[PDB]
Amino acid sequence: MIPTEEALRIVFGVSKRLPPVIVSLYEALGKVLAEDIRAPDPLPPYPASVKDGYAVVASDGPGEYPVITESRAGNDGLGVTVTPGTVAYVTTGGPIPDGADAVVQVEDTKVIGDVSKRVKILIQTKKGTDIRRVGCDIEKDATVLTTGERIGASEIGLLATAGVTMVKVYPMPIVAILSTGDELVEPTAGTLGRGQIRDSNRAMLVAAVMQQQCKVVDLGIVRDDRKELEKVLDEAVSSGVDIILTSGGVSMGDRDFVKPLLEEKGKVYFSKVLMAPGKPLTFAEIRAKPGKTVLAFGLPGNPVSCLVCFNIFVVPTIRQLAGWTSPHPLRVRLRLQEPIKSDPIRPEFHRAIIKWKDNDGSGTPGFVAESTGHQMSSRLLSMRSANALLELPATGNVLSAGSSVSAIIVSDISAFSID
Amino acid sequence: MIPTEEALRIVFGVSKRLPPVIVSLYEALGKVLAEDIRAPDPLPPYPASVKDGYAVVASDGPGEYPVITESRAGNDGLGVTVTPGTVAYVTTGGPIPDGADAVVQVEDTKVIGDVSKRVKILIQTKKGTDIRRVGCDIEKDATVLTTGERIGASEIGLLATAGVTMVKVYPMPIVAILSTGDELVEPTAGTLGRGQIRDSNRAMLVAAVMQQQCKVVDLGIVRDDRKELEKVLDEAVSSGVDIILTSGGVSMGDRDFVKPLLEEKGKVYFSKVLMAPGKPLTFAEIRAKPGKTVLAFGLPGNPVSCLVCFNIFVVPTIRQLAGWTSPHPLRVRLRLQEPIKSDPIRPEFHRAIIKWKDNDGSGTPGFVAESTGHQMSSRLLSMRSANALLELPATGNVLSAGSSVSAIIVSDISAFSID
Ligand SMILES: Nc1ncnc2c1ncn2[C@@H]1O[C@H](COP(=O)(O)O)[C@@H](O)[C@H]1O
Ligand SMILES: Nc1ncnc2c1ncn2[C@@H]1O[C@H](COP(=O)(O)O)[C@@H](O)[C@H]1O
Ligand SMILES: [Cl-]
Ligand SMILES: [Cl-]
Ligand SMILES: [Cl-]
Ligand SMILES: [Cl-]
Ligand SMILES: [Mg+2]
Ligand SMILES: [Mg+2]
Repeated sequence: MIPTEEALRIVFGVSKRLPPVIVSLYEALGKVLAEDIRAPDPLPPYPASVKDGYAVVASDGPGEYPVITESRAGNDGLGVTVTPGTVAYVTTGGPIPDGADAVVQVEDTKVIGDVSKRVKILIQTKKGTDIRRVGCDIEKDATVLTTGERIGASEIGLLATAGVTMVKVYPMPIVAILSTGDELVEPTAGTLGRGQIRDSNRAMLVAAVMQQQCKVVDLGIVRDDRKELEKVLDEAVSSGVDIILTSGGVSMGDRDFVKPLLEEKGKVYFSKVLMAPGKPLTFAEIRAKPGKTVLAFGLPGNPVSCLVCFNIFVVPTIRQLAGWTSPHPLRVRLRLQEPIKSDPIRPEFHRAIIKWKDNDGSGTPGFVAESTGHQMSSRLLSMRSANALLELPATGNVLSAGSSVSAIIVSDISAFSID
Repeated sequence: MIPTEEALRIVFGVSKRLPPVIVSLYEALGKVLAEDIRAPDPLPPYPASVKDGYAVVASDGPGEYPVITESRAGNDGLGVTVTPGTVAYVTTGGPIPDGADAVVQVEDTKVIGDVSKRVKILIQTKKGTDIRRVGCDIEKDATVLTTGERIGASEIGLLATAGVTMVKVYPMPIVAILSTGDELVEPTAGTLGRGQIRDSNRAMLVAAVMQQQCKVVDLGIVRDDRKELEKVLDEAVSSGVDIILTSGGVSMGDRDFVKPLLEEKGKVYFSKVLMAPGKPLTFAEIRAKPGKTVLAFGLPGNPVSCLVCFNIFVVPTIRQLAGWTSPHPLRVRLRLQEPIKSDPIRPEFHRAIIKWKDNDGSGTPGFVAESTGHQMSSRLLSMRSANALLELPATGNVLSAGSSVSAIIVSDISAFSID
């Protein structure tokens, strides 16, 4: 039985980034860049007006002038030179005609006469005003994105700016998932027979892996039969998946075949971890027959222990395989809203609902946590709406309301419900 | 020109939750529940062993006993009664045979004899030990999930536990997106002609809306022609979308037709907002001809202003339409890592890269922010890797390094890179 920090170190050490692939622009969203991106031309590639108004010779100053061209896009005003004593109409983003060196916004002008257009410039501007010189936003050949950078909406915008519609990225791993147990029935089952429960772990893990943006291979319910489980594991290993997640069949039962099968097919690095919830957690590395590595997590059957182990150990593995340079979860410090009794032996991943408050109970703003109630590993209601796992050290003491603890954030911080 | 708080209030007031729909279990992930979910049977539905070991009569105490049945699942041990002086083998989750009232884990036992199985119980247990009574995790008819609750991995697990594979939820809105401008070319363009730039806003917004888990209707580049834009807007309004996002054609240019077209087709509530970056932002409500409401955001053309307006105004609208009870973004308080000059008029949404530190500069842990550099609205590099918008009030003063500010978190807090 090893501590969680060592189990994490072992997993990190074995887990290797996947080979990069080439994807389309919209397929690159959420993925980590596997190449630098350089701008092939400047932004703007022509001197561009910041305003709707008139391009002028700054030294002319206030006065009445003829409008000699109109420039909004493309070739508008090509071959026209704005000489002293003339102006040109411009819209925001419109090319500045040759000879003009400043823009006066339309609010500081007035159109004069009926019909040959004439405008009155009402201010004394300065050379360069309200003009974006060539490459002022992005210089030609500048690096706009680098290897190891995750692609979000702004990064897609930068790729589109640079004319990149096919992108070299690190792919997401493909994850196979199965449930084990003679007591399991499908979640479509209505009336349950004696000694049956619905398989909840498989759908829970399919959803958890879909939230990590990975493809899922659903291998269904497997019975507590060594030959049957070996066949499904052999089929999973040869299918091309990168990660296998099983649940159950990893405790001390006489028909728990996941750990001995993983010892036979590959290298098991650990089967037990010092923590609450649970204890059994097998991690193995299997070589597929040519040729590649498959990581296997023999997750515990208890629904809570299953999802907590997915959150602490599988999520950083998915991220490492997908090329994340920072795969660890966000850890914050927070104050307890109620007292919690800590265990004298097992450090606990206590489920909580956390929120940011203007006063965290100490007079200054901060996160605060509410427990989800009873933490028994069989009680999936303790995971309901939990957006954090409080890291409670094994002291045996009651942590009073208002005391500060470390907390792992397990669900979208941008999706946090406000206080 | 109205303040951002009033523009937000107006948007919230007009935006209505979409009618609920029925979806499959995996389609319900990310969606908000539109019904309560009750457990049709208890969990566990039979007295279940917490351990792999032996079910006993607690009052028997330590001694040697015959093993009269084995119980792992289903009908194992049905019709067998564990009487005083007998025991039954059990695995975790296995049904407790009639007459047994406690479980002794296999570690506190030893098998005796060769071959008729016999076991030695090594401890004095207590009635109820290591048994999950019927409904101890979930009682029959208990409410396991409620209306207004967002479905994540644990909630999918609870739906599977309760045998619910078709779920009543609030759907995501469908969003139409178009770009405007005679200066635009597709992002596939190689060498640019004079006065052209690649359309970056459309792909940026398509990606931003895909991150909000909404279906996208890509309506492409529209030119600065009033009849052409009216036709594309009429087609968008009649297509069945809930939200329309345009960008550009909303400043003071003589070919900016988005605002006058939105005034003609529906009700425009505002066209200008007091903020930095930018200023133009049209919001309108259109009635589709029978019959439903379509919300239109005439977003600014400047890439930064376009994405910031999407983040502050469109994201809470998507969430309100999708039935979120808490659609506002997470706001935290943080310390500046560098000095920032605030504007004397326009309150700013200053882009920053924020991280949680053990020491935020004041001796206690907290978030800290680094500016992304120059904040010009034409500079999409200022959005690069920005996970927050610092809310800088319009004071005209320099906010020194170490001063605290309010910050809107705009990207996954669970995806935050650690310090
Ligand atoms: N799709 C787009 N991608 C990049 N820049 C744009 C886009 N649409 C408009 N712009 C720019 O945003 C600014 C304001 O646009 P407008 O409001 O149409 O004058 C101008 O500099 C435009 O060139
Ligand atoms: N797919 C599943 N869904 C819900 N509970 C499960 C699942 N698989 C195993 N369990 C339960 O988790 C506990 C430990 O499983 P095991 O390690 O197979 O003994 C037992 O109470 C099982 O009934
Ligand atoms: Cl039945
Ligand atoms: Cl436990
Ligand atoms: Cl060309
Ligand atoms: Cl601006
Ligand atoms: Mg089992
Ligand atoms: Mg335009």
